[PDB]
Amino acid sequence: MNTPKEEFQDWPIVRIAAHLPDLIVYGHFSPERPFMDYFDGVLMFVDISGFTAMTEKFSSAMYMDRGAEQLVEILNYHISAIVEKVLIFGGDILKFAGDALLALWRVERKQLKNIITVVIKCSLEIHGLFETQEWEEGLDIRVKIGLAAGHISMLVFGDETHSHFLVIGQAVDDVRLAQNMAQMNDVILSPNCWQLCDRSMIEIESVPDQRAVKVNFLKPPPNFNFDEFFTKCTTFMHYYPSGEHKNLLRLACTLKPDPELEMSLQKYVMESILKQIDNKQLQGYLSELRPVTIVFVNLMFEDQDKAEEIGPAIQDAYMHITSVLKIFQGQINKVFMFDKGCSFLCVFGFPGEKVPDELTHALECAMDIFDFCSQVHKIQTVSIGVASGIVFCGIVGHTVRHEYTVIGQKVNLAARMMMYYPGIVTCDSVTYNGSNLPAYFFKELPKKVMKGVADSGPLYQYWGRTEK
Ligand SMILES: Cc1n[nH]cc1-c1ccc(F)cc1
Ligand SMILES: [Cl-]
Repeated sequence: MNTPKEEFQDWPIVRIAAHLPDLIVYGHFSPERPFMDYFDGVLMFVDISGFTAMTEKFSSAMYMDRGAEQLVEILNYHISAIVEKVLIFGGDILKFAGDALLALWRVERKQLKNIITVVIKCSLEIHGLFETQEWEEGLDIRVKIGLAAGHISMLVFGDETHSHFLVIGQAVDDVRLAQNMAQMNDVILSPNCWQLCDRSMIEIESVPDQRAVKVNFLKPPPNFNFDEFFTKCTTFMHYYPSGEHKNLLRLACTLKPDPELEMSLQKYVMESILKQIDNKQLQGYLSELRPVTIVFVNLMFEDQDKAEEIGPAIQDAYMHITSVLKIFQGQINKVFMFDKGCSFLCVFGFPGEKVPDELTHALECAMDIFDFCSQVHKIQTVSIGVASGIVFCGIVGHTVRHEYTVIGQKVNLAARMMMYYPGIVTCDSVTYNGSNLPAYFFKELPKKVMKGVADSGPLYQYWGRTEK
């Protein structure tokens, strides 16, 4: 009797699972919104820092109308190799944001020390991928890595149709601080990561005026064998592909159809992505250089450390944000923590979602979100940056682990505006000029020097309809 091999694994549920971490795929949590959960882990924040001198160059006549296609191809080539490294070393990629990603090794406290060693080896191996690498004949392309460790809270919020999750807490804020101390080729350890790590393994140098450390070397003891040590470490990794599935990058590739699980997983994924997953849209339709308006919403909390307070506040803000965005077919593309503030990357004019007067509407939506969230219990400050122009849209990452993302100078500008101009709604010159709304709706702002942005152009506050 024949025994044909190679099981089917290309189900819709498996395609949806590529867009999600194991944290969600295998999460099995309660129906309530918000849901909060508490654990320990190691975080890795990887930034690709060459990928700016190419995005706006991919929008040039050089690329002959295939700018977005060439951009996503070369980015995915490089990001895919980082993803395979994280997955093989047992990490869970939480989220992609442009040419950057956050990964998690979740583990019980007693295993943090050994898991840190695994995450350090992974990090140096990621740097090794880029040792003699270039984008074009002249531009290097290297990464910066921040590592943090300790207590981590997960927040899941949303409504009956949409879900979003966030990691929160001091380790999360730590990994961002560690990452932006990093220079090209660095691995920076947060102060608590350094306090928790196996110091007999790792040669460090001090970071001036910082308690965070830079890794110089991983110098193993005489009888140390990384492969055997890694094997011992997989004992504590719930979902590490093993045995029969030792050849897979993710246990999620083995997901079987399950209507209840699929209903729950699809809530995290945009409808245009689901349409492609269902073979009802061309697989390449979402890769594009596209004019859009970014509405970047930051919420700062009265107690920035009180996870139990911030959960309901984010839930309340989200409930109103989603209802305002729906009206103009605007989308939440990402949510993440930024200076212990909750940030919503909102996008107007996505594929099949472009509607006229996009600019007037992004501004009125921003103000609507601003007025409501300002009155949300425990929200201390609302800040909104609005910028409009050509941005890259596309699915970024590896075949087994990828997310739809936006990349471009206007994305970074809206993010810098909400941080540098807190407590107000700001917009760039494109939005101001193209709103045609009368000038007295705006206030022209002092020019601030903003990290990463070279000549923002004139910036404005959206003052609104009245003097009050
Ligand atoms: C999210 C995201 N997707 N693409 C770019 C970003 C980003 C995130 C934070 C930030 F400060 C500036 C840009
Ligand atoms: Cl997050």
